Amino acid sequence: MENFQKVEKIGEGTYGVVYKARNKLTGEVVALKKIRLVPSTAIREISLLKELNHPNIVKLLDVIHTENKLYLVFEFLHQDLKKFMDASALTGIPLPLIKSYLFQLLQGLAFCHSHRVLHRDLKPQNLLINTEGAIKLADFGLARAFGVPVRTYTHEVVTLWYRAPEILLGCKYYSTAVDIWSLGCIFAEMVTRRALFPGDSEIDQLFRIFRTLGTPDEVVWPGVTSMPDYKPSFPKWARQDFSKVVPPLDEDGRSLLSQMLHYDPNKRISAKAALAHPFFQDVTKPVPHL
Ligand SMILES: NS(=O)(=O)c1ccc(Nc2nc(OCC3CCCCC3)c3nc[nH]c3n2)cc1
Repeated sequence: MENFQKVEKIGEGTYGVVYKARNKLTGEVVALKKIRLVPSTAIREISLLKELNHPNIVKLLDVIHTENKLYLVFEFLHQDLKKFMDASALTGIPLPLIKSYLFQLLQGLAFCHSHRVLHRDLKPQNLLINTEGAIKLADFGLARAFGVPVRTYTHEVVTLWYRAPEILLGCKYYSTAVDIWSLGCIFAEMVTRRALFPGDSEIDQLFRIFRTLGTPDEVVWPGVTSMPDYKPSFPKWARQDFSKVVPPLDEDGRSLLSQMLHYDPNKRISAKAALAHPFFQDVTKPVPHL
């Protein structure tokens, strides 16, 4: 990484620092991830990402491995969904844009998911935007690759806000639907301008889900009561109408979000099926101002 000149700290990820950086030889502008430990499977895992190429997936440019330290070099985008959400909070993000972004992330998930790759940690901060109206997923596949801790190397708390219930209930094996749950929460959040489930511990996170969606049981979620962290003592909350959860959203939109938020990971709509949902009948791609 003597072939890069650091330009600035873009932020602390799970895995370490991400820098905006400039290739001193090639002139190219990049994001550089330092990864904190390296280990064999991780290198093989990274190296499959190199080939997982999609317009809605931030490109993995190169993997550099020297002096036992690890660096990931990605295409660079100029803004993330959060700063855009902040920027645009007085009036909210126009619904046509919300729809465009949802549709492109869905296209993204459909791609990775059909190759078996999960994100496992989607959030406004890894959703990245550009001036041409594109939105792209960042850090695909890095969770299986490295692991996830509680505190980042900088003991910033990793957020729970987008985590799927089956994860919090301790299922050791999850599928792609965990990303659908996350994207669902991010959708609601775009629509309303406030995180759907801002939990600040695992039980607070689980109990906020429960309060909005009803405490899961064997009727809505076969098999639920016998998952590791399920306690028959959970307070027994009633399910709220979605007209109340995401008010301004129209029917096709409340209908999609619903199926992305199904309790049973098995019944949860896949990316592929979401893409075909009536909500996208009128989908376009506007340019965000920026
Ligand atoms: N706050 S912000 O709007 O000022 C802004 C944000 C991100 C970027 N650019 C950018 N950022 C990344 O990681 C940001 C990421 C670090 C790890 C966890 C989530 C946050 C990238 N990873 C690949 N490519 C990347 N490109 C430009 C401006």
